[PDB]
Amino acid sequence: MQPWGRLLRLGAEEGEPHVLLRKREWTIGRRRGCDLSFPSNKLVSGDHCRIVVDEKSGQVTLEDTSTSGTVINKLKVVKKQTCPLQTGDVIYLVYRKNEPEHNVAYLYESLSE
Amino acid sequence: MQPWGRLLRLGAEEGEPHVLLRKREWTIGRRRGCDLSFPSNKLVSGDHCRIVVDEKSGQVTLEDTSTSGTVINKLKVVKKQTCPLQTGDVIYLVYRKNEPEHNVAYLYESLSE
Repeated sequence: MQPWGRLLRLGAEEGEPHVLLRKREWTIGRRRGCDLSFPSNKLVSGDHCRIVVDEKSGQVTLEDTSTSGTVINKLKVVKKQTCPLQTGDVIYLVYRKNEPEHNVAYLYESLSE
Repeated sequence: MQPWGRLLRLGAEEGEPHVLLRKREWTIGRRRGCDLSFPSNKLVSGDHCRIVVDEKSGQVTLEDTSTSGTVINKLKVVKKQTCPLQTGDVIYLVYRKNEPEHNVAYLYESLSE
């Protein structure tokens, strides 16, 4: 299969090693048989999560199979629907991928927790 | 009602003005009657989105009622379920609010689009 994605350790430069995702079901965990494992990290489950690519649509999905869970930083597009808000979130009333100068954004913070 | 939240323009210091959310249904748009309006911005709908607070549970929600839509930066916790992935997302295998030194994270990037 041809390379559909990759992982880079947060904060790494370009001259740093990256992880090539060349399968359909990439496993991550503490166990030895995982494609990406961390044998000495107890905060990571034996089978923590897997990243899968849809053969036809090309949609990539992550499935958590752990005790703790997995956290993802996303840029959710809300169109004519609902979405929960949480302290620390940032709301973009205007978001232009090609004209970032036009971005209009506000950080949301709760006055409780 | 007592202040449940607030908005701060992205990048502002602490000495900058913020928006106090003291209602139940805060409206944002281009129209004049919106609680927060941008009369001269054509990339913003007359009634773009509203932020609402659940009286009992305290859950805050944003509802988009626009032509374009609204973008939100979130930190989604995935536990024993599914979640779509997209270029630019960051995956935290380990995420400790109090011990950030233990964070284990990887930036995900697609090799297509």
